[PDB]
Amino acid sequence: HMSFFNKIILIGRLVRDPEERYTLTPVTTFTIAVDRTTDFFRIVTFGRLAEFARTYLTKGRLVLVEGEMRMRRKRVSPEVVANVVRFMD
Amino acid sequence: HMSFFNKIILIGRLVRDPEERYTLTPVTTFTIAVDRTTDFFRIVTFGRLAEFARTYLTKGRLVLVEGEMRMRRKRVSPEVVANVVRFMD
Repeated sequence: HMSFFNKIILIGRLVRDPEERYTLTPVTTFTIAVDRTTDFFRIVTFGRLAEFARTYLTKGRLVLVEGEMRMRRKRVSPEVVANVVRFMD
Repeated sequence: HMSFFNKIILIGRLVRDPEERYTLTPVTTFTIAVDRTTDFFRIVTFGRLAEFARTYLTKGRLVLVEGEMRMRRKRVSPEVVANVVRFMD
């Protein structure tokens, strides 16, 4: 329950290699190019998905990303907290 | 065809009344509160949907928004170009 919903699904290329970035643990970020001019999206992954991201994802590679569109303030910064990342190619 | 994909689906309240804003024609914008802290999203509508938006949408009202997440630069500004807006309440 809640009464709200936030879902984003993107398919794009990785335009550069993922950054592994362990918190407190594992966080991997990468930005994908989702062309329509292009839209660029910062993707964030956590835990095993962060782990999967860093040890398998590389630039150019085409991925599906499923997650939430975070509008994080305070100066509003848009990131996708991914719950799913699959290779497409 | 293309090889890319960009889909966003949000359900949130309108936190203020829509702005009708005719181009060249009809464009209506509004921002929804999609709480998880909240994420705020600028929604853009065009044509009959802009028309529908302005003449039917008001603050507080809970809507589904389906569309695309635009990352428009150049200083990157996130808007949802909606293809669908339904009342939920």
